[PDB]
Amino acid sequence: SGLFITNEGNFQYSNATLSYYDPATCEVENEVFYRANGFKLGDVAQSMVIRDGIGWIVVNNSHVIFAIDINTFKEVGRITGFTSPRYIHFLSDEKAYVTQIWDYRIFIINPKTYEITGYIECPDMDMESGSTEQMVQYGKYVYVNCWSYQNRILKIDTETDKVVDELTIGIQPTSLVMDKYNKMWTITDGGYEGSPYGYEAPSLYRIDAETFTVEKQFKFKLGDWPSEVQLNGTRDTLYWINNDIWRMPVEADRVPVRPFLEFRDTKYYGLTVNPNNGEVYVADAIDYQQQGIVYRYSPQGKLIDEFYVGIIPGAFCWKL
Ligand SMILES: [C-]#N
Ligand code: NA
Ligand code: NA
Ligand code: NA
Ligand code: NA
Ligand code: NA
Repeated sequence: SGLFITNEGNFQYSNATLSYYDPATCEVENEVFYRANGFKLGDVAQSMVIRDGIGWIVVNNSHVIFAIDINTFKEVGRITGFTSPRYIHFLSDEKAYVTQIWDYRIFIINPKTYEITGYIECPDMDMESGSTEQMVQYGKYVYVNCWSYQNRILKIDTETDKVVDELTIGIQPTSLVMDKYNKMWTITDGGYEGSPYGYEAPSLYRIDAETFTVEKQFKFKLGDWPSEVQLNGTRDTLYWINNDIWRMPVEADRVPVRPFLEFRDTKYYGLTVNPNNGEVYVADAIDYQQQGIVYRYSPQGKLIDEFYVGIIPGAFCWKL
């Protein structure tokens, strides 16, 4: 297999980069999109998905998704015109959703023709403070967290491409996963000091997908800035960032007393679990200025390897 690491770079500086790591050789190649194509991705490489041999790289502040050949890293296509794209979720070969910040609409695209083919309007949301983020599928429904200056999960009917329900929670749910019991997990960041929207103790929520109801809420400390719920491949061990890297069984009624990886006065910023072998990768932004590092741990928190990537490594994509 292989591991892609997206590096956000510094917002408004256009130093986003792509890295590729071979776990069998413990070798990283940096700046791989430039190496293959002789131009740069742009500003804030946010997320990446692979479908049918094609890697889709969301470049948040370059209004673009690139489609790359996952072996040569060559650009094979692109889609432009996104307000500020976040995440891409495929419904079929000919339909995906692309979420957005600073927009009240989710973009619908045809990945086969490289086209925007529609919009989903979100209720009670404007361009000024709009935000849609990560997506999980539940039968014909997609659930989407509304992050920046928002406090909702939305439920979208993917047949009609319409928002059919919403749930209000604590401010700024950051991420979204679905465990093996069809329970969604989200973790809020709690906003920031000086925010026009608010600042509070963040929470981790377990939400039933069937009924769209909160089953558990674990409240953290004011000043915490949690993020990045992730699951293992079996979808029964939840991971997240809150200073440390934390994990717990998705069946837990209590939060852990010991983290998977202790805070070290750095900036743990991205997180993935190998879906096949359980190995945990942690992307550390360090101070958000210098070259970041990824840490590869065994399922027991033994460091297998670590390697320098680009600036502000934020997201991972497995090539299996
Ligand atoms: C600001 N994340
Ligand atoms: Na950048
Ligand atoms: Na933007
Ligand atoms: Na709004
Ligand atoms: Na967003
Ligand atoms: Na906070």
